[PDB]
Amino acid sequence: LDPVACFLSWCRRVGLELSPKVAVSRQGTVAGYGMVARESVQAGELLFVVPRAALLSQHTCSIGGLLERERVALQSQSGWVPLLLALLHELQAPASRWRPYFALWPELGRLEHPMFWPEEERRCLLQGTGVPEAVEKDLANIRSEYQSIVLPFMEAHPDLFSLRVRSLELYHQLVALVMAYSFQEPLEKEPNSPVMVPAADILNHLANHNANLEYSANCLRMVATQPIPKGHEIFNTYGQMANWQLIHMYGFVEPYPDNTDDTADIQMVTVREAALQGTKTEAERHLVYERWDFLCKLEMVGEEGAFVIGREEVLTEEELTTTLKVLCMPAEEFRELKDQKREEGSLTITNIPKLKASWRQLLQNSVLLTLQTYATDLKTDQGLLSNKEVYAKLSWREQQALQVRYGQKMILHQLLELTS
Ligand SMILES: C[S@@+](CC[C@H](N)C(=O)[O-])C[C@H]1O[C@@H](n2cnc3c(N)ncnc32)[C@H](O)[C@@H]1O
Repeated sequence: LDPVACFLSWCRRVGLELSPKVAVSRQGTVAGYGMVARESVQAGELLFVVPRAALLSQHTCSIGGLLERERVALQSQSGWVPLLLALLHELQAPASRWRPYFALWPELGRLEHPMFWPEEERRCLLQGTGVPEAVEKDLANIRSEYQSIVLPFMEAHPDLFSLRVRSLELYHQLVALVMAYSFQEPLEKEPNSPVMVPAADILNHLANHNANLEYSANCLRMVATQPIPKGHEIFNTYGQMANWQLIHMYGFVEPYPDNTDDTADIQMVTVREAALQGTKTEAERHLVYERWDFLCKLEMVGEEGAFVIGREEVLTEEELTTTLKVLCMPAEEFRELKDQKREEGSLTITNIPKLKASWRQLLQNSVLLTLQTYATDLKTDQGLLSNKEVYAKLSWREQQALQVRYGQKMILHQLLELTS
């Protein structure tokens, strides 16, 4: 209302140009602020432009010099500490150049990320989805960074970081904010740090989106990808995001069947386990491990990775195909490979039942094992979803979690049907 007008004046001040066809709004959006079409917009049409000088990053912030100098000491797994420090500084700086931009940020105490749920609820509602494991990894990293890197830096520079921002609670919130708002510019292999992009981060997300961002030398442009009728919300794409990633990083899910990009994971070692099951002799077991190490050699599998299965097609396509091939090939043929190019081809809803029986059997057994990692079967979740009055009675978190589990189990059951 007031903050929106103030933000738009700031836009004018920093050269951020919005098309007259778009409006920043809180009415009729899927969530909080969003952008709507004042007038019908056509595909290819420029929606807005953001000068690179208006981005908020470790480089444009007022302590960019100090941060760059100390880059080595600020390294971490995420690579997000300098941006986080940039944010913590600007937030406590009396004359921050981005104040009107911050004014549109969500209430930091009300973020919906599962990292903010009680651990029991998280573990209970999201078992098997990959979220609980990702979150505990996040919390571990956050913890080490804070005590060994961030807090000491802030304390080494009292003038640049006031007391009110030396807060673990705040640090957690800002990590979540970066996860859900920041943009990472593609390279061209030292990946670009994430940056905050004003205006662009007003747009909500859909798998079926109608806008996307383009990078240029001097600016970022948000452009329409489909026509957008008058009064309709303008949706960016945050990526090809499965529900488990949306809930983890953004604190929301798309209800079924909306998320055409949804996926399920089969752990790579679970396929190995399935292969071992069918073995009888300890000598058969080791040929399996032999096959496995050859696949690790080829960098097609790894002890900690997962194959990724989409609704219509496998995403980790060559990895899975190459694994199935190598695991099911005659012992003889495998000798000639360990001595003397990877496997091509797609794996889709239509292709999979035409694969060799042995590949299908291996895939089938790995899927059964994956489905066993969840607390309940598909039928239970399908029951909660089919009856809308029962669904409506679940808490918000339970609804979100059910959508993650359901999306994943449906994909896995589809694959179960396809592999007979
Ligand atoms: C880049 S911000 C988008 C602007 C945001 N609506 C706001 O008011 O600040 C990303 C956040 O918006 C929300 N969001 C984006 N798309 C959504 C969707 N399709 N459904 C529900 N929430 C969504 C989530 O809270 C997510 O963390």
